[PDB]
Amino acid sequence: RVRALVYGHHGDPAKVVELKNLELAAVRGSDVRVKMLAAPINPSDINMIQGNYGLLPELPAVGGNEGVAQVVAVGSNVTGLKPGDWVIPANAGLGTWRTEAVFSEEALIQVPSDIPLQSAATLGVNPCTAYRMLMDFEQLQPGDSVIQNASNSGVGQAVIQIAAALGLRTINVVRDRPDIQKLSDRLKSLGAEHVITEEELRRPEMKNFFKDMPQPRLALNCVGGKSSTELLRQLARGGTMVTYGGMAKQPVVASVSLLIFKDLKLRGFWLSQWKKDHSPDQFKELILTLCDLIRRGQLTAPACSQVPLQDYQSALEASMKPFISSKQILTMLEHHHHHH
Amino acid sequence: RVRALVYGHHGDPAKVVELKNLELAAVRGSDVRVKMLAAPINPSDINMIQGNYGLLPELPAVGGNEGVAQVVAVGSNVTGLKPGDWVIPANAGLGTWRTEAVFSEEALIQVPSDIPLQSAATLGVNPCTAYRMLMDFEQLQPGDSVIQNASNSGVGQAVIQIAAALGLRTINVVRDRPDIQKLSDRLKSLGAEHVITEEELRRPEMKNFFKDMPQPRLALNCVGGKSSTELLRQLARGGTMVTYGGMAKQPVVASVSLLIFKDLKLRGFWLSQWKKDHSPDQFKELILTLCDLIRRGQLTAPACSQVPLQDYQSALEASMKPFISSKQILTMLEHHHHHH
Ligand SMILES: [Cl-]
Ligand SMILES: [Cl-]
Ligand SMILES: [Cl-]
Ligand SMILES: [Cl-]
Ligand SMILES: [Cl-]
Ligand SMILES: [Cl-]
Ligand SMILES: [Cl-]
Repeated sequence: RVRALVYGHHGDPAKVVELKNLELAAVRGSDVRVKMLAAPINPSDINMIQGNYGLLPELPAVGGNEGVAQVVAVGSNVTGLKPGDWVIPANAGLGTWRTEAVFSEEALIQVPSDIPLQSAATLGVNPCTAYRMLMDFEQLQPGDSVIQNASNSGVGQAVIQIAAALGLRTINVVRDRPDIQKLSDRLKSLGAEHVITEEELRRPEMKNFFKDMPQPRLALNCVGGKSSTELLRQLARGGTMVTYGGMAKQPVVASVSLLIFKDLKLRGFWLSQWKKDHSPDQFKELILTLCDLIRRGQLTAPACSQVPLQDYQSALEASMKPFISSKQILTMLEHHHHHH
Repeated sequence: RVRALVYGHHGDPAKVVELKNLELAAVRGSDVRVKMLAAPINPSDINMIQGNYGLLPELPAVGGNEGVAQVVAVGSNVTGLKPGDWVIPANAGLGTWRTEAVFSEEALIQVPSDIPLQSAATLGVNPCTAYRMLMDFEQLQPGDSVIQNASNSGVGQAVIQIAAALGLRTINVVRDRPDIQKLSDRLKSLGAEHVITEEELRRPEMKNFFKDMPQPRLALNCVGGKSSTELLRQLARGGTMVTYGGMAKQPVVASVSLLIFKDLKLRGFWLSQWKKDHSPDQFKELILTLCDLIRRGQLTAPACSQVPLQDYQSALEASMKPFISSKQILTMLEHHHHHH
């Protein structure tokens, strides 16, 4: 009776993902039966399906790496999860775009159920990525600056909020658009100090434009090409640019002068590798940290369009969009307002 | 009575460098009068004159940053240099392409005069750069591998020798040429384990071609563009590519997959900054290290064309060449064999 979004081959998700009926496994001693409640469509999910990603589950595969589920049944040896608990995947690759599944308890992390459901559904990827990038590369103190691009993305909005919660001052690059003023005010209300366009970023002058803030030692990039070079250019001598997303045909470009004379560092960050390298308990501590930020009103989930699993086609469609209408989240529960 | 190579404006060294007659300063309390013996033409010297470099001495300026000189006279307060001592600049910017000069003793580092003159003349830049890059980024142990490009360059040959002296195993990329076999044997006799072309490097297969050696954790780059990407591709997960030279129009290009999934690091190295950041004593210790490698027969100076200061025009000409005939060194002493 399980309904799932399964791809049999790599390609355009719009074309290769289909809604199939699977049957449930048996609940072994250390297994957990879950009912998925919600699961976002994230760039990494799209890349997995397209076949350009560092982790590519065996085909045919279930789409999605992130989501929150409710524990329904547990195996005879399990003492640390109970019916009713909320859980999220311990790492990528699990396949979250479905109604029900049976997972080893070690594959799951309990999340408090007092936070909003949509927050739990999106806690495990974007906020974790943001927090990790802010902590793991440069030691930042209150008053220090951070610059990033794609600032309106899931990670970008989480960086704004978490950076603000850390007392950091953000310069947030976005793409040029007609409703820039509205976007700017919105990001500022999440805590952004300044919001600038890629066009502004490219100006020679702009490097020393915001006189009343320190040069950033950390830059967060997911765009690449010339844009990534312009982000680099904004760094203080010895600073680091961390790349956490992008495209195959838009490599990161670093001028020889910036590497040599400005002693800049280029790094990557991959949350799945972090999770692989660390214990479930260490990931749980990160989750609890973020849960506290949520309860303290220091982190809130972005604007989301809830789409029933059945209408997944339109949800995929929307997340492909260059200027993404609004984040898409697949929901397996009926809400107070029906969505046809 | 001083003869010097002086540029009044930035441009093609072939065009903007001229041989002028200067007069000597007075020897103050902490000053030293030196007679230059030899000075190489290095890429950094060319970049200074072209006006694309991180350090650009005030114009009109004397060409050259490297050389060895003999101390002739010293100021009344100097107790640590004596007539007859060999000296080299403590850092870049000094102006070494001339017959005589007066320098603050703090601007100079004594070098033992038991090593060959041409070695002393070239010790301060290329071997230092090689050694520093091998030590300062990845902790390499005997048996570990290093990959580099422009392996036939001054730095490249020094890396081969110093890496060999450290018990490291080198993969040495060079440009495709008709006399590749000869070049390969030559680099192997300096200690290179393998010598491959840029063409070979670009082959997908070649990444796991040398079965009997470990993947390198360190890559040394001075080429940029696609070549730099192909060098990166050879690194072990978590490895570092250090860039120490290149051109403005050939930035380093790093694919998103390599940064993210392979967790590669890109860095720069600038010897002048190292020297600025460290004490003269720390630079002297590096020099003594390299002097020991020389006396131990573990480091030898590359093949050099000695050119009198007067014939500097042809020396500049030769060092511009894409495939540099052979390294050019300006000499201020007559040798056993006259050079018209
Ligand atoms: Cl952007
Ligand atoms: Cl602003
Ligand atoms: Cl680093
Ligand atoms: Cl993940
Ligand atoms: Cl090469
Ligand atoms: Cl070989
Ligand atoms: Cl130097």
